[PDB]
Amino acid sequence: KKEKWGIAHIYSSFNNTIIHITDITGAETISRWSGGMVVKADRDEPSPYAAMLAARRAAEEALEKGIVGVHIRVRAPGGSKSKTPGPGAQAAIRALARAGLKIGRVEDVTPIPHDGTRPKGGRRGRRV
RNA sequence: GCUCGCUGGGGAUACUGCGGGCCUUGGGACCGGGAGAGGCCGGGGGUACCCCCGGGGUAGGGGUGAAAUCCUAUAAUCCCGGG
Repeated sequence: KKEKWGIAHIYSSFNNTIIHITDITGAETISRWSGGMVVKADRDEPSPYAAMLAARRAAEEALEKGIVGVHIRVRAPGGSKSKTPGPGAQAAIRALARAGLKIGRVEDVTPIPHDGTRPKGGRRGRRV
């Protein structure tokens, strides 16, 4: 068939967003970009704007490297942490769409525990 | 009348006590088909989390209302193959 398809792993949280493009197997990295080096203040890294910028940069790198199609994999921290993706997940996906990348299957691979470890914060939780 | 009562006799047998007899309603015993995170012992699993090694890859990661401490160039966050 001769089409180079990859996988875009999106790590979305309430503090930062990471976009990482890799080959079909996932063992070879193509482009890794996040909001930390795109924005300046720590409060704007998880912003959808920073998500769009980082996803766009990763898309340009992948296109120059010779990637046309990609399968999305959204991921929240999961485990004992939050189970909900951050604001910069759909923004990153649509930025990848805008940059000129074909999008195949879209899935959430957040690690869900089957009554695993104890979450942080104590029994009373955070009281701010 | 009071000394809250004691004592010698006679009568009663509904009730209570005592002795005997006859029952099953309360409660126990037993059989039948089922229900349940009731308890103990043994054997096989679920992802998740943490660590270690081998590859990919650069400069960030984390965290907050905002920051900082902290981890990171001895190759971090993140992805993959394994223990």
